[PDB]
Amino acid sequence: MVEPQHNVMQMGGDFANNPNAQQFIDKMVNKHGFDRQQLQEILSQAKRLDSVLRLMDNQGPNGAWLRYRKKFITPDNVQNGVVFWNQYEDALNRAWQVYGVPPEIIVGIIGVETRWGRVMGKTRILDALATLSFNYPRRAEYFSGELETFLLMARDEQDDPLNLKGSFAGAMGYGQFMPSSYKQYAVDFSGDGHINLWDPVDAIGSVANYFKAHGWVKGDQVAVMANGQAPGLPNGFKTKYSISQLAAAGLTPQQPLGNHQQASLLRLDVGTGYQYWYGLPNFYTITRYNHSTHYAMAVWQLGQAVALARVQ
Ligand code: NA
Repeated sequence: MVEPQHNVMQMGGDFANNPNAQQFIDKMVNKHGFDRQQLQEILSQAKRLDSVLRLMDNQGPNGAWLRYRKKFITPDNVQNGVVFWNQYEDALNRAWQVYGVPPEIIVGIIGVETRWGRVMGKTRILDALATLSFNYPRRAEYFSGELETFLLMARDEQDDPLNLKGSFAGAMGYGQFMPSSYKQYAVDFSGDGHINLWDPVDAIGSVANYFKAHGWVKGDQVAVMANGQAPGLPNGFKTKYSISQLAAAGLTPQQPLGNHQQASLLRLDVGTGYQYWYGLPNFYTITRYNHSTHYAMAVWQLGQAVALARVQ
């Protein structure tokens, strides 16, 4: 009947003679009460993916922003965005009321991440995380933490860990949440008692909670386009200047900045030249989802484009 298999101490597969995998199993057993043989059975099926390793290693004016923008802001995407917003309008409104994060932002994030559930990833999360945890020294500690959390997530949401698919880095569902984001920020927004990253309502609430947790200020401006050029100052989402310094550099805001006394200097390559912007706190909050000026601007503008297409 019950097969303890205490003597089955050597698992097979791609991670068979991997010390990192052995240490990881020990940690799960010691810290979380996992069973060594059960975990060995799961990991013996995990695959070491060369592609996952290659991709993690891989990471004017010439119209740079224009090229990035058109990857996301197209008639098909805007139209699908309108369909998603209308379909989940109650959840979006509820997220706005509870977290202070507007529908255009949530719709923009989910659109850029997975085209509203159409492209959620084809790689088994277990394979990606095991590969990065056991055969990638550079970020092994980070990924081992993600694998630990993933296995705990599967246990708690009662998922077979081998059945879940996602990105080459282990990101999941509509919002491409990493396991650590599920742990710290995902919420049961549907009200069914579970937190399902593949449930659009749970994903909407989870993205909203992630935003509020990272400082989203309800009703505050994201960024304000500037008139003028500031070629002498370094730019990017990580920069920080007083409004006074930006003025001395030749900039004026197109919309009043209210009480904001500092801003990042964003510069978008529009082909014919450069378009400068005053980046406000909420813009930086968007970059907390993906550290990129282009990403945050695409998320924001896609959401704006969808909001406008809904009005028509
Ligand atoms: Na739920």
